[PDB]
Amino acid sequence: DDKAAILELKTYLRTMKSIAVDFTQEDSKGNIVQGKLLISKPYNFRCNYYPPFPIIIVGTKNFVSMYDYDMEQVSRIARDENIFNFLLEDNENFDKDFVVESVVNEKEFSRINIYHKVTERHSEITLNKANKQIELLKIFEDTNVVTIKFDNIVKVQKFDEDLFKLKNPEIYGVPERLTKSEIEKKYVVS
Ligand SMILES: [Cl-]
Ligand SMILES: [Cl-]
Repeated sequence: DDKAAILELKTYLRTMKSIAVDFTQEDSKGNIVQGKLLISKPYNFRCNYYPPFPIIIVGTKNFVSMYDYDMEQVSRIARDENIFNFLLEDNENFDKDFVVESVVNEKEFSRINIYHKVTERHSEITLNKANKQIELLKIFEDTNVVTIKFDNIVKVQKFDEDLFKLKNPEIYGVPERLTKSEIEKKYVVS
């Protein structure tokens, strides 16, 4: 078995603890959106879609929530409806949580098909072997495929803590809306 794929995949999970990613997201429903994804393992992440895509997703150890500016709505995201679940996975937990369905290797790219043992959600991961980075992530939700393209990955040395907070808008008001430049102003690169 091409077990090296898990090794490479595991390596990424161990070394990408604190990153910011410029990404493009495409779906079967026609949406195309760009955004900034901040990951601060063990549990914290912020998916900051750029305008006009009115959604911010903030995940912490206690909660994973979504805010829709257009709907003025706060929601909670089930692990089965979290497309960023693999990126938070600890390597030690990989074998407990995922099973590799298949591996395909072409030139510098390696495509790994995996499935979550609990949520049974299938996903496809593209690995760039030259720089050992994830380039494409595909999530299969019944009749919809969500594709996340990793346009740029940078390591972060310190995050503004409030980037991983989503305060009750009913009490503390609407969360700050951040553009690409605005969000880059609130964390320090390595
Ligand atoms: Cl998953
Ligand atoms: Cl979405």
